[PDB]
Amino acid sequence: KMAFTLADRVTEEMLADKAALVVEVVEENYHDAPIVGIAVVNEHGRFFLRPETALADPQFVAWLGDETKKKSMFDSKRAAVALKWKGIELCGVSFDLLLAAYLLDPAQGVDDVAAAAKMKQYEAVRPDEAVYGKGAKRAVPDEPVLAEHLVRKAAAIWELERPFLDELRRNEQDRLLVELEQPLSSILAEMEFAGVKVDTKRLEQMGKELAEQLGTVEQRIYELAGQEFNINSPKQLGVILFEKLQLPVLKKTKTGYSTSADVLEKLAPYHEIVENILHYRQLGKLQSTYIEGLLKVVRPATKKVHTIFNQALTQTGRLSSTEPNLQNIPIRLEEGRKIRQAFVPSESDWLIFAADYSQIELRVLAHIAEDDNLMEAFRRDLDIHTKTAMDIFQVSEDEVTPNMRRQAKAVNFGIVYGISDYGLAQNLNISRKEAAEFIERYFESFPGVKRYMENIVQEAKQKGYVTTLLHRRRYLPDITSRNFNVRSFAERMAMNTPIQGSAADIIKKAMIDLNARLKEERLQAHLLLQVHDELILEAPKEEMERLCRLVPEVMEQAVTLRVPLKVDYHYGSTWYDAK
DNA sequence: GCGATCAGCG
DNA sequence: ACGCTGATCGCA
Ligand SMILES: [Ca+2]
Repeated sequence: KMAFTLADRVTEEMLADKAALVVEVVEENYHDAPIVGIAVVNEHGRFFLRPETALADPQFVAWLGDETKKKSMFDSKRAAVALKWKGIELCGVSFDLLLAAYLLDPAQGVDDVAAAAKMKQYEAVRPDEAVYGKGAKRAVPDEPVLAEHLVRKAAAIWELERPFLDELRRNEQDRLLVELEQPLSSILAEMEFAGVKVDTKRLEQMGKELAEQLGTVEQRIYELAGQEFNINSPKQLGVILFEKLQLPVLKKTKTGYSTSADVLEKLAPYHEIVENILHYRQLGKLQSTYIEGLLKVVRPATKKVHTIFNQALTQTGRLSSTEPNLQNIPIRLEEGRKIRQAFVPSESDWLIFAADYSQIELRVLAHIAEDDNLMEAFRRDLDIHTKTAMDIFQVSEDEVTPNMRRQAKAVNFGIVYGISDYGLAQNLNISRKEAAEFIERYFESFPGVKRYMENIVQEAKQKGYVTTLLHRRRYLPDITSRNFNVRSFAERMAMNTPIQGSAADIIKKAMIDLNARLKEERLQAHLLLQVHDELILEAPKEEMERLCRLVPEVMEQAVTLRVPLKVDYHYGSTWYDAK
């Protein structure tokens, strides 16, 4: 129904200096995945190319790698990475419809061309799920059906660039697309393709030791419970705790008794078994998610894991990381932290370098709220998390453990993002009356933060959305909801999203500036991971001293705020040691 | 497939 | 009854 040329060879009119390009990778994880078909739409017509002909054609490969031949695409990182796995470089992507839709409205959840096109009343393209099917039925359709689908997707991109750019421009987001998110997409593609090397010998030894400890603890649990059961069965775990042993019920779920860690910790005075259950779960989590789960996704020939950073998923502008998630590798308990010993440089005599913004969202908050006291604190480079731990636990600076400071961190963020006296009292195991007074004291020291929390909710009501420093946007329809509980969740989103989102904007700019600086200095150092406000690199040991000066400076100077930004950084033989 | 749970970032 | 996530697991 849509006209196109099913081409048998590449012709010069397919190699124009502006085109919509589709390089179709159907598998969810695009690492080392098949490219099933290619479509090109430009001024001269519409073309479908089989990958075996197009990607072996030297002129088509050259066109893909020529940055002066501009391509408009949807999810260009998926294409870039799949092409890297084919030994082909993609350059010249000047418009990514996925990132444009994400910026316009992240709540749309746009995950294919059809969903983006619907934002602009364009419906002459099918959803990918209607074409490929779902689950066990998923399959590449017959070539004529595939070709028309890929051509229709390219035609949609070709038509949709201008109205998406026009709305981006009206939102003050066109530079956010072109100078931040699209350059970041190329950097993430390099990081994902580079991967992180894993010490599978050490990981597997840890797993064998874990399984022994797990059985020991499992037996002591059966013995403390007087009987055996399925320690992961709620119905059975609930029976043991809250019926057999008759422990108090502090919380319910929609489905029954709650056994979350906060509940178990409050029951520790009543019975030894709850601490064993906690230890059992923590070891099991390491075993299932971080030993077995990681070994599953290691590529055996290179011993590398290749995450996918989802750049158009979170509602605040953060990235997320999937299969494996390398943004939640354990660190806080020593037993879990040892997992990071398995993350190693990819070459001999290279090292891992990790750099982290200090108290990033409080510094962003001080800038946006213009709170005199919070700005003065960071101008003094005070550690507000430590200062809050001193006050909470009534200790001196010297006595603050990493654990008190971790807890004080949740108090600081809890309060500025709208925690109630009830929530605070439950977190600190303190009186509700004390919790409320401490919150009141907190806002006496930082009245500008209070004013900002009030103003930003009003602004979200008037405008219908909130923005970040670099003009990311999040619509909050529920902020005028008549339902108190629904309105309240929206109000805490108005409080949090501009801060968490501006911190996401800053580190993204930092990554672009860092990559350019590393290229300027002709260093071999390169990014491996981003963990929200931390950057993890690897480099030859001979570059470490230059990186100690280069990286903190690039990160500190990415933006200029009313308070300084501050970067902590370490390096070492494994990720474990980069602290 | 979903809810609880828990690993991380703030 | 602070916010943003992803993986595993049992299923009340
Ligand atoms: Ca930090």
